[PDB]
Amino acid sequence: IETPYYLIDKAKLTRNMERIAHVREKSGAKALLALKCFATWSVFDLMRDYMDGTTSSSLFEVRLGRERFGKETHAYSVAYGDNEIDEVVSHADKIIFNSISQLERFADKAAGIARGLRLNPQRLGEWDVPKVERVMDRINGFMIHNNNKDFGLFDRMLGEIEERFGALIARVDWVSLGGGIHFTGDDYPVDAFSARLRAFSDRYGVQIYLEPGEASITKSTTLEVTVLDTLYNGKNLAIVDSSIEAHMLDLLIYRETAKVLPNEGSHSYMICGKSCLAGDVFGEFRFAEELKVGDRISFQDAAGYTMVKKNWFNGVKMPAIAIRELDGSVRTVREFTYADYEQSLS
Amino acid sequence: MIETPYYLIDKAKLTRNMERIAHVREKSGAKALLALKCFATWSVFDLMRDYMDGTTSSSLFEVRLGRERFGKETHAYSVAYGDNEIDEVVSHADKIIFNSISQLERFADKAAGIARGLRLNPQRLGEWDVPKVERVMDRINGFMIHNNCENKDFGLFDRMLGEIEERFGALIARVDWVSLGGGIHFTGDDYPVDAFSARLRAFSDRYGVQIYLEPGEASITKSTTLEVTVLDTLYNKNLAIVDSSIEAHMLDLLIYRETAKVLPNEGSHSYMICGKSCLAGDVFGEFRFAEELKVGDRISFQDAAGYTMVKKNWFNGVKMPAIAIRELDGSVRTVREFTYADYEQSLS
Repeated sequence: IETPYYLIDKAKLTRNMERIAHVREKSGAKALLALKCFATWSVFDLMRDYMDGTTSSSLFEVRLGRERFGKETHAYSVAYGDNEIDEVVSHADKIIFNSISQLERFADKAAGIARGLRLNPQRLGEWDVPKVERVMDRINGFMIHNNNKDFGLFDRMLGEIEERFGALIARVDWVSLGGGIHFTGDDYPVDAFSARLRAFSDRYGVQIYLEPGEASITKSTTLEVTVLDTLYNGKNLAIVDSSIEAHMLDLLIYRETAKVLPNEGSHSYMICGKSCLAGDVFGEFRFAEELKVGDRISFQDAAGYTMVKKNWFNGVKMPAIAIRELDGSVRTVREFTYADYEQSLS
Repeated sequence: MIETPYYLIDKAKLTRNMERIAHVREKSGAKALLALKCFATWSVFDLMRDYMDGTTSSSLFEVRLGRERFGKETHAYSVAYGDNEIDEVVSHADKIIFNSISQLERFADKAAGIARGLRLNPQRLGEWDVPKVERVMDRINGFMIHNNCENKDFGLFDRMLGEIEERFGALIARVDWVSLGGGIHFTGDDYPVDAFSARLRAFSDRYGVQIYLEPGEASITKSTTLEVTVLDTLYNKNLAIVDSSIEAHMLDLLIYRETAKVLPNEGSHSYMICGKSCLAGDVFGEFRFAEELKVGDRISFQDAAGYTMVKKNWFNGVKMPAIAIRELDGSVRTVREFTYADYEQSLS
């Protein structure tokens, strides 16, 4: 009810889930939710019916995956600590190491569960075939990541990978290929994409893992804000009860804008957060009627990489997490209060 | 005992800052308020209280935090007040400041019981047009002006204060308090603290106003470190991974694309030190070390108190750093440890 709040629509999430289900059946591949992108666990009950588990990159994520999602739990991390590696292992079905040194340091601890290594086919992952051959005895699979704007690109990226590591991929029995692939987008060639995954899986005799983050949750969630103030300094301005630094940090980090629908009308306003930063700007949009204090605005496609990195910048009110249920009913899962804010600080 | 990462607030170094602040307050008669947007680690407010005059805030939660845990004078500011909040803001604040005439006109009635101020823009933040201001002088009492930024030079501050008199001098004389904001690094070693106090005196004397300073960074400068461990070593440059992330823990470094600080930054092993994140740009900096870095080695990022703790997050689910204090003793007291349940509870 009270702005700001993230709103996840179960129906829109459903549509994506049904699209993942088809890809899984058509492709033979398994789809794991990338928790680094989306970890709002109160909707896992829905998502788990359609996916194969989760993929994580920290202790907290692998634990959340095991306790709230279940099914297959993969564990990755750029680097594990000695202090945490046992608990990571206890939660994971598979563990993937970023490097050989890491592999060598922890493989003994990860006895009992399938172990993997990340390969780099161009930072992260090994590249040196001859070097990797020496540890083949210790691992079961690979994570190979390189993201896909179109499908043509993916196909090429996949080829580039055979040429690099085909010989190695042949001697193992699973591979995960990461995310970046928009195979839940309306006009994506799902059939050809699946065919291609079967070709790779038959050739090498491996189980393919997909790690959709964005594709799991595109166009399912909105950020609902209220207009607090309106003004003219070169352009029509509107300030809303939100801040891109606190609530949509990727906009700021990557100097991107938000989405509003429809983006039509005669009045364009540039939309800003409740703070005084140069950058604090959702973007510039069009509306049919003039903006007034009290008006409601929805930023679209706000589920990925946002709630997972919201913060208390300036002590601005943190947006509640809410769900629209399949029947149209809207319920609040989580309100953040003064207490939350105070406890984050000491 | 304590594991990395953690932010370590050095009690003795923080106090050094606090004493230089007091000295200014004493010499100048100006008052100093901690800017909560920079630093709001309230477990050390008891230490800062006796050297400062209050807090300034830019949100409901900040004004409440300053009133409830800091005490003394609380100032409220916002770019845009919410109607469902204003009344609560007013009840915590001693002074309230509005960004624009319209905000003031809008909220005048609700703020009637306390001193009201208006932000002035010397250069969408503050009013610049004297005539429009003048029409609303029967409703305020004070001005806020915050131009300085990383201002580490007294000469430059001196000129900025000069251009302030020329644009608004006539109006300033007529009110009874002014806040000169923050961004002024008067707690730096070698700053002409007494010249600066004397310049504060003269402005306050000429205009018959009480001066407020809003030091954020200057309260907390060089007081705090972020302690980390190396977890893996790699040869791509030489690379070392630490148990932290600039995105989650020192987000200003990512936002502004700056690098962290190490001591001494010397020796002939040059390392890129990177965070535990997946992200490409999760890099603290290229540093010099005297000896080859090994898994287990401890690294301290310097000057990590400002704009760090207030904006930390759970990106990647990486472990959030504990909050700790180095006491006089030299012992480390753990104030707050973030656990799985904090992470889980932030997501649903």
